[PDB]
Amino acid sequence: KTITGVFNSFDSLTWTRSVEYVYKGPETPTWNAVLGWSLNSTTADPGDTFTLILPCVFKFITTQTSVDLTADGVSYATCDFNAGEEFTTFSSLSCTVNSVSVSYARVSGTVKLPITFNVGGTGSSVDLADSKCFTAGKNTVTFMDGDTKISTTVDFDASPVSPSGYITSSRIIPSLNKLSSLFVVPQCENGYTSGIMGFVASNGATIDCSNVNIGISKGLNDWNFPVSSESFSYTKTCTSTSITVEFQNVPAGYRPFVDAYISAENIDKYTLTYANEYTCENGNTVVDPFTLTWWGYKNSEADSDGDVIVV
Repeated sequence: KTITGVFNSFDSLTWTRSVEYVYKGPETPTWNAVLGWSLNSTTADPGDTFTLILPCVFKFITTQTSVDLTADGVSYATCDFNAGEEFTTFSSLSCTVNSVSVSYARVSGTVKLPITFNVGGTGSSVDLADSKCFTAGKNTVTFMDGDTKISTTVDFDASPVSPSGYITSSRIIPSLNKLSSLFVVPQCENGYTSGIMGFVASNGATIDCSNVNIGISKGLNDWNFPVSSESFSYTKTCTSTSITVEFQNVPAGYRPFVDAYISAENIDKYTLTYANEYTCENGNTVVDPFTLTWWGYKNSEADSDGDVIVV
């Protein structure tokens, strides 16, 4: 049977500052959620299942496929990771109660979950919906186990990047071994007469034209991500090495953007060249191309006990 209410508290949510990562953004690795759980052997049997819901969580930052609910060296349950990614706005754990060698009436413990939150990234239905998940500063993060809501407070820093200029972002989608990559045109106060937005991939990256989004968004969220996407006047061309969108007559209040999936020979190293041309309405054409090299810190099934890599 499926049981609910196993997870019963949200104990802490804290961000781990590393060398690669600078500020406590919601999408920045790594957030650690400590959750409380309790099992009662009169209402839970070995093989029964239960799930934890993580609204607004893109993925788990781990090489493991599962995490156990353990206390004092005993594994009471095994919980498989199911990242939301671009498929659902939430991630989850699907858990199974384990048989144990002790007999308990009631047992309780905690589990630590390494996560990043989803506050936008692409024009997909998933990312647009999660773009409204949080605002800058203090938030309440709520997870659910059936009808049980468990929550805690956290403080999320806004992006340090100004929203006025061009915006770029890329994010690994672990289950696909792809990245999404986003470009938002610099802001024009009075709409745009015209523009060319997009990027050309090199250094072993190619563009996946079957997963692109082109839209105008009514402004950007606290992390510079599209919050809406409407159609508008543009033509596009997508090839294995470039996506190029030429647009016309976009109204004031809106930001054109373009995003695509990227297949990289090395998911941790690739280079994009961005065309970045735009002519604000009443104004003259700006041509400001630039190049970025994107660096990643994803690990291949590391883990962590008995698997090691030959040189």
